[PDB]
Amino acid sequence: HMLIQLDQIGRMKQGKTILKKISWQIAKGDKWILYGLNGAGKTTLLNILNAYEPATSGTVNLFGKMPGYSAETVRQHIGFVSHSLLEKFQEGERVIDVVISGAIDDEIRNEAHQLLKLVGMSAKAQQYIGYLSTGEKQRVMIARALMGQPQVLILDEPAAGLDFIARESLLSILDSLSDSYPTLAMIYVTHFIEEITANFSKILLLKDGQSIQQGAVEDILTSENMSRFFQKNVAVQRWNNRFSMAML
Amino acid sequence: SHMLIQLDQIGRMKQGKTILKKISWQIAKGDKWILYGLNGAGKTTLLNILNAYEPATSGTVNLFGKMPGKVGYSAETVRQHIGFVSHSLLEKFQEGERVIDVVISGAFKSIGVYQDIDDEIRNEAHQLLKLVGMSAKAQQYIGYLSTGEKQRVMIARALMGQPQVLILDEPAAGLDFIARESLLSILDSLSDSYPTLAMIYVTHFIEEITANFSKILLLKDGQSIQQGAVEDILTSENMSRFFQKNVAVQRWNNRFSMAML
Repeated sequence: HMLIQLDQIGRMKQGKTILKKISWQIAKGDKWILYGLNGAGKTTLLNILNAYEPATSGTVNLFGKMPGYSAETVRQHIGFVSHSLLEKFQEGERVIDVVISGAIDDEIRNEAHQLLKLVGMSAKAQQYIGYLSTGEKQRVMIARALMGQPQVLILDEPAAGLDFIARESLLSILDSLSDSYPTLAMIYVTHFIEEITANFSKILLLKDGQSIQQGAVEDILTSENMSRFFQKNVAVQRWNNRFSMAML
Repeated sequence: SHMLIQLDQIGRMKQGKTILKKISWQIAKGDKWILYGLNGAGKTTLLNILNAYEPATSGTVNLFGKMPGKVGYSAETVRQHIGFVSHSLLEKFQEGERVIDVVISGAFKSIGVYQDIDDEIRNEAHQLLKLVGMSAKAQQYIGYLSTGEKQRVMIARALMGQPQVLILDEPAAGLDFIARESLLSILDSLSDSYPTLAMIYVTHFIEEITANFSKILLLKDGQSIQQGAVEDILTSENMSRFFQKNVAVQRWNNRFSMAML
């Protein structure tokens, strides 16, 4: 059931502490929010999970593999959606081909077509990715990420730049994917609790490279807890199965 | 005049296509406006008309008592009345420029380049830095600043020469919760400090609308769908009709929340 286990891991660079005493367990079916301000160390933590950067201390177990092993193998278990990857594609590539590249035969092409249906992008399968909105491109990237049959889908601020309609479209797709793939784990990295859907039930609060709280979203996301987290008076409400947060 | 900008049924067409259609909009001293719409709604094109970067193709435009192309009309003169904060503006500044010097350059729009920067002008820049919470970093290279801090410096710069309108083009883009709230708190402070200053806050998130912003224009596909009091317009029923999708809106702790249903 366990996919990723970090036990009291640390990350240092040039004498500076980047991450400190992080313990994190990600199991099949888990839907996690990774939350923190800009500068909190979220990206460094993702670099550890994706095996781009090593922990300097603690123990890292990625899908049964520990350093001391190959990063390439670890990454075959992970579907990673980030802004850097959206830019590796060129205007003139067809959507279907961009998805295919996430894996060529009739079954691989069929797998790409089914995933496009799941992300609501079937009508634009033959289109040049150049013609798509940012929202549409992010959904294509999600289908591409799922092609390599991963055990964890990691979304690094996937709703950045999206308006309300585009954001909710993407969020609804994640709810759909979770229905089709119950055992798929997801990590959704964000600065805005307004993006947290009922599907995402677990949260890790990251501040200055440290895990402050982790557990159930419903227990952790409170005015009291977020006020402590920020050291500023904030109000949190759950209303219509979504969260809002007001600075007071 | 208390009347700053008057657009009467303006249109904008480009290469045979309708970009903006039938926009009427009156901005008066002290007005604090939200300009709200999805990506692609035409918000930037509308800002271009207000800033005299692009002309209207129909209707009438009155920008600070000047109409194209009557006596005294000049795009440059229109812009002297406007403080404009936008992403394109920020990164024309280089990392090695001092914060104080960057704010000082806001004056040159209204005074030209010959006039000596005196104690009165430096006084003005330093006072504006205080207002935006950036005094401590006056002597710092703008390159060492956070995105949120950079935005605050741009606001200070925009307010040099006492514009009549402050226009903020999606100023919270890329900011985390604390940086966003710091920016919004500054705008609230500026509104109390300068109650006659009109402001236009362009956004696609209702969560960014503070209590001091009391008026809103809803833009969809180049058209003004509704405009009026935020309390009246930001409701579940109105926003559901705007999107053609079932949404719920609430005002809670002097801020708005909106949930997809």
